[PDB]
Amino acid sequence: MKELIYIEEPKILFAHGQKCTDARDGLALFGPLNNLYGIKSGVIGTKQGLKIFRDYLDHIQKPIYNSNSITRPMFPGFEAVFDCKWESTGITFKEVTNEDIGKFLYNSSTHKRTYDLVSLFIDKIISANKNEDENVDVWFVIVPDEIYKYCRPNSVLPAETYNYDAQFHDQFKARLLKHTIPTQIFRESTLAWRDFKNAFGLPIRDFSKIEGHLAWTISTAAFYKAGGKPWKLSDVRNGVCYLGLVYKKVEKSKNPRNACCAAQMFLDNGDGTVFKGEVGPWYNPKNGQYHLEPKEAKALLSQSLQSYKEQIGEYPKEVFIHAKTRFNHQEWDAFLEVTPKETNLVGVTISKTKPLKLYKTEGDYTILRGNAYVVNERSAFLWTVGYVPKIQTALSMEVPNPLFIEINKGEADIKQVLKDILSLTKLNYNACIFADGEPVTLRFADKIGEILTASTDIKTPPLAFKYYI
RNA sequence: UGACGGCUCUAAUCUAUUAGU
DNA sequence: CTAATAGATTAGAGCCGTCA
Ligand SMILES: [Mg+2]
Repeated sequence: MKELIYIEEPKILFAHGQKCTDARDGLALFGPLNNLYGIKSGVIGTKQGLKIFRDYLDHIQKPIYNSNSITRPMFPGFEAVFDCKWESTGITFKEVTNEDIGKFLYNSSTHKRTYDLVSLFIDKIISANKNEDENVDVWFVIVPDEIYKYCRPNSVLPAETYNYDAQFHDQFKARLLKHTIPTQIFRESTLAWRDFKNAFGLPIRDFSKIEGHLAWTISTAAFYKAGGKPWKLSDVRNGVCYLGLVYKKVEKSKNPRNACCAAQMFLDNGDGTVFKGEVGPWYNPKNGQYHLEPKEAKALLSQSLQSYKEQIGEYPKEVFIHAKTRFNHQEWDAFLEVTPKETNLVGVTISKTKPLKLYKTEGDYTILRGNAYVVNERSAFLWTVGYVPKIQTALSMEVPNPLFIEINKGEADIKQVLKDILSLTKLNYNACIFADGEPVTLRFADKIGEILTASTDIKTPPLAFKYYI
């Protein structure tokens, strides 16, 4: 017989200085942190896409209701929540004719057709940003569904074009990094989900009972990409810098090699949260070696410490390096010789590989979300997915898998590590959910690494997330 | 790519030992 | 260097479900 400890919910902060565990209820009752005046939208696409986008904007102005209110809270309309204006009147439209899309998607080569389509879509945006006077906050791209199915890694149709990955989204986001334009990509079937059907008279994707969830998610993404702040973490310890490292293989560049990208989070003076990336891949020619050479790791730590010191004035007292791999002595000894003496380096490995499952005896639901099984002083299991009493349901299906936390380097208290990891799961601005399954320091550093490796080398890429997600 | 979760098919790398070079 | 047996790790792709 073993013992399980339970970890309390972290709580997040909204307007008026109010707290709550659910983002939706906090946004509905108190509203966002900062105050935008309005969002001016630029749309690029066909006439069908423009009509669909205008219809969705008109649709999401009124209150929207879900089938089960307890599980998913209602959507009370955009302006009731966000206290700003985003209507179908600040739209500036740049038409893309259907002939171009038809004729470019004919070469039968994925690389050439993807490059041509991306260039066609981005040249108009570049021109409208350079040679025009109108102001656009977030650009909205509305791609037809018939090009989405063909621009994928493994896709077959039923000149510096080979240096890029054959995916529309990654290349599109990468090639606009040097102009710093926020963008949101939509599929025609995502907004006009009724009109696209199958052999039966039903939509392929049925949003009849989860329409409020889609409205919440789209509104939150559009409000974040316009330079807004919808919530923040209530309790973050001072003097603690959280880092996150992810390795992505740079496919098809003269050899099989792989890079590394990071993310960082801390609390700055003024009770603000600085959640921002750490960019510029650090490589190593070895194939399958998910590690860093000393020269490439000293630079990474120096960069992170310099950033924190520049924003704060003093070095961090504690630095936690979360990762999904295991460090070695060769690279960890590269650490600790650029780190000062008044700073604690803790390297924590997070994985979801070990197959443990817990079942309730004489019941029908799953285990709580706070439960943790402490194996040792350097090892534990934490359930980040499970039954949440507030929404009266679980965050997954079947029986969820635990997250295996293992203190790899340094010394730390495993309970505090679990508390910080659980608190790091409430900052998913790409989503409007109760909580996420893994820390976002490992997810946003993965999105940035996925975008950065689908283009040629670009000097000093932006750090802000709004240009990536 | 509006999110998230759960599965499946695949490919490397390392360590140990053996063997033709 | 090449070719097999294992254990213990890693990163990629692709498909399905979300309510009652
Ligand atoms: Mg997004």
